[PDB]
Amino acid sequence: MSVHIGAEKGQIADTVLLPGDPLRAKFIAETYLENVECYNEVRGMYGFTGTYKGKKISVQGTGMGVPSISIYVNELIQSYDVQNLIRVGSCGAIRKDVKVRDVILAMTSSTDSQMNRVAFGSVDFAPCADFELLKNAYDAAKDKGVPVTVGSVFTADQFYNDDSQIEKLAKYGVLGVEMETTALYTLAAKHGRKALSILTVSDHVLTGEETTAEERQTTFHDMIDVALHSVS
Amino acid sequence: MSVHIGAEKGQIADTVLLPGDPLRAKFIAETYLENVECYNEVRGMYGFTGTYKGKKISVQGTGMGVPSISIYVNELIQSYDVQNLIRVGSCGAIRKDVKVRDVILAMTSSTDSQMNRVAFGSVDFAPCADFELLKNAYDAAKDKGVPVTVGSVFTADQFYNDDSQIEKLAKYGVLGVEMETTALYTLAAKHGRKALSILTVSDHVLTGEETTAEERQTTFHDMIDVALHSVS
Amino acid sequence: MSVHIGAEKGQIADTVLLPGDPLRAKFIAETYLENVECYNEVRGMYGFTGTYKGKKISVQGTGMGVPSISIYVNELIQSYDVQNLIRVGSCGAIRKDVKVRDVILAMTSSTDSQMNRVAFGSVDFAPCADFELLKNAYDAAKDKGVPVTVGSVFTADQFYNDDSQIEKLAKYGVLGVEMETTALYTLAAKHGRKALSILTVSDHVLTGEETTAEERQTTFHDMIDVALHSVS
Amino acid sequence: MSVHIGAEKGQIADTVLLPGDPLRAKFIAETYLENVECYNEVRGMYGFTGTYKGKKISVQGTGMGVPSISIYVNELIQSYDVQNLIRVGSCGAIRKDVKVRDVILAMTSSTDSQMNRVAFGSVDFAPCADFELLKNAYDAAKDKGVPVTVGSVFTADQFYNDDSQIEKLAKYGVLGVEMETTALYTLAAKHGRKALSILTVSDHVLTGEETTAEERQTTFHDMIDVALHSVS
Amino acid sequence: MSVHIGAEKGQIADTVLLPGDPLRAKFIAETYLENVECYNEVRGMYGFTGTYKGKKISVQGTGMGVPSISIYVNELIQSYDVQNLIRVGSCGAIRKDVKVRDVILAMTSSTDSQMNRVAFGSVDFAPCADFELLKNAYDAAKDKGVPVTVGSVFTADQFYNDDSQIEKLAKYGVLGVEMETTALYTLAAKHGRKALSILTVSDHVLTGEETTAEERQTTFHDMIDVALHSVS
Amino acid sequence: MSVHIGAEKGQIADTVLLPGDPLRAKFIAETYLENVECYNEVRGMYGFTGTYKGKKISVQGTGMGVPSISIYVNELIQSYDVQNLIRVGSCGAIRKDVKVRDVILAMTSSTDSQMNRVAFGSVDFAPCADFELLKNAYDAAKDKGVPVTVGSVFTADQFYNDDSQIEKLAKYGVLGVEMETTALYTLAAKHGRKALSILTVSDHVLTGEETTAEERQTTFHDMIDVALHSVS
Ligand SMILES: Nc1nc(Cl)c2ncn([C@@H]3O[C@H](CO)[C@@H](O)[C@H]3O)c2n1
Ligand SMILES: Nc1nc(Cl)c2ncn([C@@H]3O[C@H](CO)[C@@H](O)[C@H]3O)c2n1
Ligand SMILES: Nc1nc(Cl)c2ncn([C@@H]3O[C@H](CO)[C@@H](O)[C@H]3O)c2n1
Ligand SMILES: Nc1nc(Cl)c2ncn([C@@H]3O[C@H](CO)[C@@H](O)[C@H]3O)c2n1
Ligand SMILES: Nc1nc(Cl)c2ncn([C@@H]3O[C@H](CO)[C@@H](O)[C@H]3O)c2n1
Ligand SMILES: Nc1nc(Cl)c2ncn([C@@H]3O[C@H](CO)[C@@H](O)[C@H]3O)c2n1
Ligand SMILES: [Cl-]
Ligand SMILES: [Cl-]
Ligand SMILES: [Cl-]
Ligand SMILES: [Cl-]
Ligand SMILES: [Cl-]
Ligand SMILES: [Cl-]
Repeated sequence: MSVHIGAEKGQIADTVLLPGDPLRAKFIAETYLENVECYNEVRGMYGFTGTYKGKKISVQGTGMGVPSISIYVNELIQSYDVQNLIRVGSCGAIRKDVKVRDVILAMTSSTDSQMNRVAFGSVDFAPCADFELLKNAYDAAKDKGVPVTVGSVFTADQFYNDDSQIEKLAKYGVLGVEMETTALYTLAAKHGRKALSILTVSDHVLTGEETTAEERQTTFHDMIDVALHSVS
Repeated sequence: MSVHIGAEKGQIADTVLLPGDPLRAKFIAETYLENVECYNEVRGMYGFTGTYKGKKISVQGTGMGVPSISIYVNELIQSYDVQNLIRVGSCGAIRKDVKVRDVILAMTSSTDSQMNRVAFGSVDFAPCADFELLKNAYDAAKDKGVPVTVGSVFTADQFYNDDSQIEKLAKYGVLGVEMETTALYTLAAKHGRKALSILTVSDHVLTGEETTAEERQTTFHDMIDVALHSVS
Repeated sequence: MSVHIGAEKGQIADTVLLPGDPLRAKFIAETYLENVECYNEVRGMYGFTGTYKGKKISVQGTGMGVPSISIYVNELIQSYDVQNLIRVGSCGAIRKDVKVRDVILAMTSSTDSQMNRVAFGSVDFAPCADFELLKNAYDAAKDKGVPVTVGSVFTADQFYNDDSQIEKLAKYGVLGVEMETTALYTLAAKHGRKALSILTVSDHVLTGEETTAEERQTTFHDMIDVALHSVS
Repeated sequence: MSVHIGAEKGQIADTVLLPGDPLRAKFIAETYLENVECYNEVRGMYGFTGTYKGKKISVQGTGMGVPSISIYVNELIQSYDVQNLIRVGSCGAIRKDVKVRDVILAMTSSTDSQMNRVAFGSVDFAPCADFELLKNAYDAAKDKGVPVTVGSVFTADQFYNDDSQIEKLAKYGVLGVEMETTALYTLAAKHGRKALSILTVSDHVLTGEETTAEERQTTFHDMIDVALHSVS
Repeated sequence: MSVHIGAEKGQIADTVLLPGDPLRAKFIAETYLENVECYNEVRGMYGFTGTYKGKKISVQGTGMGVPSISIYVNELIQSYDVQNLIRVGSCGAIRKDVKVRDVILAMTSSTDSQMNRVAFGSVDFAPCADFELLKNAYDAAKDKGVPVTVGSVFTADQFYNDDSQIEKLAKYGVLGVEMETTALYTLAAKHGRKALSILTVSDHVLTGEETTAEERQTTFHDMIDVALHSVS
Repeated sequence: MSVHIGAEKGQIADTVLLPGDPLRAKFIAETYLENVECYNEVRGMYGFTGTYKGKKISVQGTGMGVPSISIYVNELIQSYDVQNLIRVGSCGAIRKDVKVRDVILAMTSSTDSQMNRVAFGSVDFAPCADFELLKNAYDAAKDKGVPVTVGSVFTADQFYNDDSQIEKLAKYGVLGVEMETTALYTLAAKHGRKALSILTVSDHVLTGEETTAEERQTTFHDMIDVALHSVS
């Protein structure tokens, strides 16, 4: 019904989790939700709806980069009237004080995408998490004792950047680099919806060290748990 | 000892409240604090130290605009090793859903100042409140039932702007316009300190309606109360 | 072996066709090539190698937008030493003189992506097709009588753009809008490889008219045919 | 009557001297003028009117930085119909050929403020002194033998600038750095008024040497003398 | 009849060759064309019409830099309805693989001129050669065995550039630097005309070596020959 | 000896007048100077040396636009050690208060050229006339009663500008539009030389009215007279 999502009216829940990898969308749905339906296979960018403790929850792959997620966020909001949009992904830590097991909640994101300069010109637009979701996610992490850090991230257009400024960004307190948050937070606010990015650490970019498969399995699972207690 | 602040080592507290108007600095000190000393009269930009429930607290006028507050924030951090910097001021609401009695906590701020473009060039740097202070301020407002809203603001260089984009900013969910937050949050993060702006409503810019003297007296006083419970 | 592509040394051919949709990668491989192997399933972003008239040819999904294709182009070049990179996709025509059955060969592309401003600053970098591939593709279209048009396209970051300048772009002779070419041509030239985008018409953006399923099936097939005669 | 200035119709003279420090406004009024009245105490940003050789002259503190002076200049022009606006302040010399006792007359100023980029976009707007005032000020300096230099200055947003380009500016002949002139000259020309900045040397920025208290007392006094003979 | 060209209706041919130097315009006309008339002497910027193998052909000096050629291109198009515009000039090679005897055909050009940023703002506009002329010129070079290279060039505003980025441009595959192509290709496309730049090598900029008088005489003559077989 | 000027050491005087049109260079030399020699015919961009009241004076065509004059100014300064550079040209008046017979002295110029953004990035560089020459030229106009106006001009890259902002420029007090001053003043200051542009009115751009041949003959002649009394 919308150009990129093959779902009919009603198949998509009010609350959508937004991994980048459509195979993580599948994984998440199969593993966390009951009564799972796949409402979309267009471009292999899987989307699913199921229930979690009796409440409908969709999970939708976004792809990588601002332009890709923008497509999905726009259609979810405009065509399916989605209300709560929660990115669940990873980022490369760019400070030593950001630990491999920390679950990051982005208040805001910096970017080298031109998307906001296209709309505002000489204004630096700072995108903003919905506080209600942020606080809930934070409270849920605390209540369970999941280590959680709250700050900003950098939304990059180039995974491989020869002109990378992450070193300067780190000195300004920025926590990590990823490629979607700016778009999510900007598009959700523009349409009066609620958005939050929750992120795990894929690696430390300035030391090059990977997080281990085990560490990744655990922070991933913590991230999903926190996500599922962020609405209300 | 520092170019713009006539204080000696030790006169300035770890925690500084940052009104714009140096006469509000005076007012605040005289009204809220015990054992008040004025440590600075340079340029009439008054700064004071006193105690509040047994703890030293300074209050320092910043002046108006990014360049003015930047001067004071930099010297407080670099010369006096100040740790917690809390702007207490007002802003013009730019949305109807922001009410005349709301106390605003800025997660972040947009800007038309070039300060961050000078440092980063093709990066939109999004400044970030320290979450710890934000959360405390929020908790203190809640515990007392002070109405509080948490979102972003716009830091403007021009009070009188013929090319004002506040209308587009409002559609993106931005709450109000003021002239200091971007600088405060950027400079504090750059040096590893903690910053928060707490703001009341001076008026609704897109309707032109002033907030009354009574409304102003009350939200002002609420703002100070919340500020004094934001550290720890 | 490379972060985003699960292939081992040698599985990927010298020449790679680059659809956006990984399901079109599959379709193309199954339909056009003999002895097909799938060398990648990471993120569902399928990549395949097979033969066409005795020569190895890979087909690799890129995803949507500059940041997504940049990832794949960079890894194909740097990790697998790929030599010829040919985008095969569609674009929305933005001029009436660009006909629904035309196969477009992009000499160059305009963009609102910041990727090149990040590297060059005050330079407008104009990306360039490899002429050798362009000419071959052109010759192959001509020899068969496939209608073909040679000009520029616009690489957009935002599919849904409220600040879209396509109308001005059309007056300057630009043929259509898509979301990958700038990245492909910039990254290939930077590493001394050969790149070409060949595009069909998904619709006319300024009239809103879709191209029919039949038209799409035919120009698609023409596009693949032209692609398979572009190397040498 | 105007938001930032507590004066009634008529209290403010046609000609206003514009120090940054409101305590220098006081000093100047008390020391140079007869029959002095203070028409403004709002924010401690003192403004005064008195007479000098029988003619009314006001002196008004501007604060520091483009945003602060812009507020005062705009209200003086729009609310009080002020005609002649003369900045009297200091600047840090950035060339050795600019001597500690030179009184600078700014023909124009460069800037890293975005104020003009906000209004003009891709135009570098060069602000311009009113020549009539400049020439008078120059003639008065010459007639008395006050050493005077006529050139450009740099209006900076950041007193403490990690990305300071003053070294390149100095090679282009720029004389010194301050924080108000661009705003003064731009706002005055926009409304058909006459503006001039007259500046003394606070220090040499690229050698770090302060000007002595004695030197400062003398060039200050010369600056005021020249200012008082610039109208007509 | 047009501000800068003293020609009457009809004196200027459909096809105009565009050297920079008006003395090369003369040279070309006298040497290559029969029945030569000079239709313009305004500013010494000579323009001529003659015939070549029975067809009228004009040759018009453009001067140096985007602003100068823009004047001539605009008047030729708007006042004299010129259809085919072919720059014939030189450029400084910026890569070793571009040989002193190569005749360059510019598909496109990069630039540090602001002309396109003035019109498009946050869009990098990539100007495009008319393919029909390019292909003809290419075919004519091939048929005769004239060595020919097809790629991009850089249109510079500053012959003497202290901030020259040609080194980065060379790594991205850019062939050489000149000062007109961007304007020619942008203005011709904007008005639906056909444009091509054909260029010889004046020198290698990154090695400093001049091309010899003999080399220059030969590539020049090859360039004219190719130009005269580019229409149709 | 320099790439664009065919003169030998010593042929060029300390003081050079800089018309745009090389035929006006000729005219000026033949009409105003004794013992005239032509030292340059390269590109028809004539340059001449003669004497005026016993002092050597050169006159050198610059061509049109920042890139063209930049070439000539750079070579005159670097190769021939020229000290005083005086543009003598015209501009289109953009305000009614600028009269057809006024001789304009540019203190400074705005621009849409990127030349200064290329060197300074986020700085608006304001070019500055040499005051000594300006004052002399002014004094000479006054002593003779030649009407003279002193302010700023706009240096445009595009004579035919669809995105012309001259209307906004006029409201900010800018006097007229031309195409060279920014380059002259920037390049002269960068090398420690003295520069001035003196300009007559070619027309009123916002009313379209031409200045008559008679008016042009007279202001032209006044301009030359003022130029010849600007050194010392
Ligand atoms: N630039 C970047 N860098 C690092 Cl170290 C990342 N770790 C995870 N991501 C996320 O993974 C994808 C890129 O592999 C993007 O969706 C991005 O949001 C990362 N993106
Ligand atoms: N632009 C602007 N607009 C409105 Cl409606 C304001 N209300 C309060 N402020 C604060 O008041 C001062 C300006 O009067 C600035 O410090 C600013 O931060 C405001 N600033
Ligand atoms: N902006 C945009 N617009 C139109 Cl009308 C398109 N038609 C096809 N594409 C391609 O399709 C994807 C978006 O659906 C992108 O990969 C893009 O390159 C288009 N992209
Ligand atoms: N950046 C800067 N630098 C130096 Cl070395 C200065 N000397 C005086 N000022 C003026 O003093 C104030 C800053 O202390 C500003 O009003 C500014 O205009 C200076 N501003
Ligand atoms: N920047 C530049 N550099 C080099 Cl090495 C050149 N060789 C020839 N030209 C052409 O020659 C003139 C400059 O001499 C310009 O028209 C330009 O297009 C060159 N322009
Ligand atoms: N844009 C522009 N406009 C007007 Cl109304 C002009 N009148 C004279 N000139 C000068 O004349 C030449 C353009 O004809 C340029 O050298 C320019 O400096 C003008 N340039
Ligand atoms: Cl992710
Ligand atoms: Cl305030
Ligand atoms: Cl596609
Ligand atoms: Cl000052
Ligand atoms: Cl040339
Ligand atoms: Cl001229």
